[PDB]
Amino acid sequence: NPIHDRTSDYHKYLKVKQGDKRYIWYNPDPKERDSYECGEIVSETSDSFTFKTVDGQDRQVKKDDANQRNPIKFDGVEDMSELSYLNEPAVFHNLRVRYNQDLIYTYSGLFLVAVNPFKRIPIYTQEMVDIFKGRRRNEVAPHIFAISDVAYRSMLDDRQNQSLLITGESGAGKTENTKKVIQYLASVAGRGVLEQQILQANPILEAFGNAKTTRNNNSSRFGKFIEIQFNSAGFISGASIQSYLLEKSRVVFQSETERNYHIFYQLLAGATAEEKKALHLAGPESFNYLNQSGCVDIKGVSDSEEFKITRQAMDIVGFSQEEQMSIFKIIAGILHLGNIKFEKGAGEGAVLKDKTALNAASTVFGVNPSVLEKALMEPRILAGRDLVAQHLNVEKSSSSRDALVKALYGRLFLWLVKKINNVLCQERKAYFIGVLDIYGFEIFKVNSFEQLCINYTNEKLQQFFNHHMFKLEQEEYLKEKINWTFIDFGLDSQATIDLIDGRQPPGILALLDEQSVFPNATDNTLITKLHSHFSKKNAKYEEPRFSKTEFGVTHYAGQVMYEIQDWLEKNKDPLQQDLELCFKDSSDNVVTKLFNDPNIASRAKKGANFITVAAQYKEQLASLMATLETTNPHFVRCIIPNNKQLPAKLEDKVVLDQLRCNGVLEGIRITRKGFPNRIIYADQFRFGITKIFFRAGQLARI
Ligand SMILES: Nc1ncnc2c1ncn2[C@@H]1O[C@H](COP(=O)(O)OP(=O)(O)O)[C@@H](O)[C@H]1O
Ligand code: BEF
Ligand SMILES: [Mg+2]
Repeated sequence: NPIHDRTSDYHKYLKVKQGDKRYIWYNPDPKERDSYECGEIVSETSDSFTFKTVDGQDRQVKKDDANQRNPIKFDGVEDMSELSYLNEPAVFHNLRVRYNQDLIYTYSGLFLVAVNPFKRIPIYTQEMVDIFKGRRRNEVAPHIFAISDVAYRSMLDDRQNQSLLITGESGAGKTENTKKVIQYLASVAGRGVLEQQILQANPILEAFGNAKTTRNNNSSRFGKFIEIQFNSAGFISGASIQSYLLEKSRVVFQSETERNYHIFYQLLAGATAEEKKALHLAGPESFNYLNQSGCVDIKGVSDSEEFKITRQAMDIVGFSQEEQMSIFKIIAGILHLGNIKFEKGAGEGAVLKDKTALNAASTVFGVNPSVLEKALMEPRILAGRDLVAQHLNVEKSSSSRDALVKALYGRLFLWLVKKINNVLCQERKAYFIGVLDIYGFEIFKVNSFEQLCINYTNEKLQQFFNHHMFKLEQEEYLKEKINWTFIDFGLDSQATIDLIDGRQPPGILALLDEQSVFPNATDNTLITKLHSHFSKKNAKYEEPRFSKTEFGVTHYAGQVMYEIQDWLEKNKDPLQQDLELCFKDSSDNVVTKLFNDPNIASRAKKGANFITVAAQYKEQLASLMATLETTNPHFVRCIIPNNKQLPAKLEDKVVLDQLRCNGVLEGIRITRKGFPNRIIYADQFRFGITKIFFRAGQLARI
């Protein structure tokens, strides 16, 4: 048995190795508050300590300001709830002592904390999977597999659906830990053909949905909620996937050093000679949508080998050979569309001198090139009562072409997800475990509409955590008749949530919708309206001193400033009707579905027109939260060690910044209020029915 055998790989890679006066943490330099050393207390007054620094000098500190150091026997503890002192340096210290020993997982009350190693650690083999089967949390070391098993056993024992919510910043480890949860469940609860199809769905969605960014070589540019479905006996019976917030803008623009979606590079590197001539392909350097960032490859990645893996995955899930060729025709067609060069004609209207790129796109898509040309440059628009062809200039022709491209890619992604769900999903499941892998709360140099949607999502998810914690504590105090009072910290989030999504008074999204669905609005009328409603009037909003295009929201994790440019266009997401008509006539069996199937081609109906993008997202998030409220949740907080993608480099400011805003420091302290330590009679106070409660510090003195 590996857990009692001290020679096992389990002991080597997952445990602190087992063999056969007063101190504080202080800053040598007060201008670097996250850099600490150890000092020894040598005397005291009623309100201060005097201690010796590392170089042997005397310094004084107030007793209320002092960060006391825990007894050294606690350095490396598996759950930080055991520590006497929970100040900032003490919590960071325990996480660092563990990281120094390649121990990346640590508990902190309800949280599993996971620090990215940026190297391979051999703790995810089938042999490691087998160790965690049926073990309680306090019976085995911290691990993503441990919380997965606890969720599975709770499903079987309590007959209740479960969820695992995995969060953190870009590059922190959300997607890798999600993959390990699915791996674990497929093993412990699997047979099989179905199980392989669930696992093989992942490379398909990562090829079309992930890309290299400055923060992560395999960054997710969408969110996902994966439901693993089980029969009443506890075996896997199906799965379903929901997708959120795909970054369609990446198809047409990438910042310096980043890439487009992986699939474009996979097709160009991996296609055969026959496929290349049939699709009119060349290298990535010959396509505008791939030749502007200065990066066409990723270190350690072979795009041709990845193309094989993508095609094998498509075969296993069950896409036909004709379906696969049509998918690649759409990817090729998008590249050709990006090479169309609009130029100024005799007047202000655009012309197309060379027809090569237009004809190549038209051939692969199966559309009429003369019809497509007129739809791009001379679309018929309703002006008053007249339907009239309007000759667009170079800027507007190019923007319309970009709109076509983004619509083709977004609709293709939806179709891929729907086809996967057709294979995997069941009408009759008994129970489920859901895993959420979505963008974390983050602040960038520019935050726009998509980032507001992300940070709004995380505001609701943090409220959900705080309300859960409140209910657990309330249950235990009222089950012991201990008549002590405390507040639900979930209530503290409601002001920010209402500022964003409220109806009356109207919030930010409601005002955006009002400006979008009637005429005469601009980005200036929009920002002006937001300030009119909220500046010096809502305590969670700020109008800037100088900027005319930005506004501030006070979130749980701090203030974020957002910009307004293009929000009206983003909320409507327009595409010319003559372009819709052109592609509705396609001879291709997949393209025809992207334009003729209303479940893919259109958002939902609202009034005499359609719902906006913001209203669609509010509804999508509300549906997700309703599902989560029916489950028993589990929480994983992923932490990135530095901003250089390097191992063995745990940077004090990078990590402490995350701990101050990811809820770890605030949460572990909240459970010290009142009476944290409880123990049955057999094993400063208020008497209960079966246990002895005790305020902070009392049990440690005993
Ligand atoms: N537990 C881990 N072991 C080894 N490498 C990891 C681990 N977790 C994260 N990675 C490394 O970090 C990268 C980014 O992780 P990822 O899960 O894609 O981040 P997120 O989904 O939070 O943006 C991975 O591609 C991998 O190189
Ligand atoms: F880049 Be990760 F997927 F947030
Ligand atoms: Mg990810």
